[PDB]
Amino acid sequence: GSWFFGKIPRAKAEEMLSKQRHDGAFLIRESESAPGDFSLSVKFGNDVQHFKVLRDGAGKYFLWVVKFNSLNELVDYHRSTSVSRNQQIFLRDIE
Repeated sequence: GSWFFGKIPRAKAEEMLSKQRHDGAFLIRESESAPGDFSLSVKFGNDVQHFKVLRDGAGKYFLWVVKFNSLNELVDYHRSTSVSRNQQIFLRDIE
């Protein structure tokens, strides 16, 4: 399951992830018109929830609190740690 999709629409990201069989199924998309402005599109339960990945300076990526140097480091941290702080919900690969 290949997670990175360079720059595709918000409606096309919601259509592909709602069809997927896996709980936690995600893709990281770039926002349409804004360069270097990312969004983690991740299915939590049944709804595809778009958490904004902001950039601090050079090569840095922060959505939750602490910054993550690469987009692969942002994925592998929240694959075991929770994004939504109540029930534990993690990042799983697409079909």
